[PDB]
Amino acid sequence: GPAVGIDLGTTYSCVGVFQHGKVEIIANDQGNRTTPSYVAFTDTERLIGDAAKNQVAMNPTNTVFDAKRLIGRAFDDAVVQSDMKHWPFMVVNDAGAPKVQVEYKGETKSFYPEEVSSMVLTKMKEIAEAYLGATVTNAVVTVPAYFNDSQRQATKDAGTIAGLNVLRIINEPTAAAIAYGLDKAVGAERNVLIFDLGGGTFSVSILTIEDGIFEVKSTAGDTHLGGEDFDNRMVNHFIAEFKRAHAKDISENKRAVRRLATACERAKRTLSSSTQASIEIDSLYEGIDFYTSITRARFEELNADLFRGTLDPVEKALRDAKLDKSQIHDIVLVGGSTRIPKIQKLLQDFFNGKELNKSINPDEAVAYGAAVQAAILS
Ligand SMILES: Nc1ncnc2c1ncn2[C@@H]1O[C@H](COP(=O)(O)OP(=O)(O)O)[C@@H](O)[C@H]1O
Ligand SMILES: [Cl-]
Ligand SMILES: [Cl-]
Ligand SMILES: [K+]
Ligand SMILES: [K+]
Ligand SMILES: [Mg+2]
Repeated sequence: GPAVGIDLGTTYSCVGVFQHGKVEIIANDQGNRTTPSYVAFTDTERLIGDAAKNQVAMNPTNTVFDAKRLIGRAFDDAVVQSDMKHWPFMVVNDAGAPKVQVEYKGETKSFYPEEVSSMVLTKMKEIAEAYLGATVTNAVVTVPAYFNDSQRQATKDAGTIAGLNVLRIINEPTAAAIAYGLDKAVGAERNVLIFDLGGGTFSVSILTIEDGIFEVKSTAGDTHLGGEDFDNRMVNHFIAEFKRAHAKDISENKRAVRRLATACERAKRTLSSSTQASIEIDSLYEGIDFYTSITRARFEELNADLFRGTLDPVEKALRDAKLDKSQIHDIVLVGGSTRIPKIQKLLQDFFNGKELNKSINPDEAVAYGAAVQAAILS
């Protein structure tokens, strides 16, 4: 005690603690309220979180991410086989179970998805401990509503391995609803829609709540649609631009491309608050610095189809839950990408002006709710 709530995300993780009737989303050593779900291995050290993602551009082969896409799955799993082709790191088969293989201290090593995730959870545990100044043992860890028993078990084992006593594994959409106090009873059932657009995945969940009891009515989405896909649309736009100004194509320079992606990710976040953003990279390619800018309008155009497409899963979820737009009582935004003004307009317009629950940072909502539940179960 106190117990913490941890959002073990696909690309970022977040930890919160409920004290004095208030949730505190804890900042890490670098002052960030969310931490990259990354782990890197080098000749001399093991890096986790910011430290790991900061050097991803120079060490692509031994920097692991997306462990959540593998957790709880068999090697023969069709999604595992498809995802592997896209990762810069190796995934090997050990007795039918996937393991990421990397070089660490000059030796080849392999880790199960739950081991990689235990490293991320340990980082989150220490982040909470640095803030509380006390040991953290109990925690509630969240998982996507569609996770099966094996995936839930593997996520719980990741916690155990990190030295945490997992009080319970709860669904991400439910945690988000708890963050907004939507689990209080005041009569009949309420239908809540969770629009979750993160860095790597997208999901829409319709829940029915009555007497503090949740019932997942339907789920929809795209496990391969996230903010990183919006960053890629920007990267290509600028590769084309750097090519025009300098008659040089940087596409085959993996590092330059990853560094440009990072600059775009940062510009994108700025565009959610401002109408323009400046990109300034020193020595991008062959010593040439890239100093340019991009407007919100242009950013939105480069992603118009992807943004608009988020509405299909919304219609399907409603259809499968056998509900009409009008029957949705609350709409909750989760995922850092839901901070994009154009996405809020699309969703809002689709729901004919209905207001969105968005006062809690979308990329913090899951951790926020998990922290509340952790205190309750504690
Ligand atoms: N202010 C923002 N505007 C636009 N996108 C954001 C903002 N903040 C975070 N994001 C995006 O949210 C994504 C990842 O964070 P979330 O917190 O969404 O992580 P996860 O993918 O693990 O659920 C990234 O694509 C990131 O760029
Ligand atoms: Cl840290
Ligand atoms: Cl629009
Ligand atoms: K997250
Ligand atoms: K998501
Ligand atoms: Mg998420």
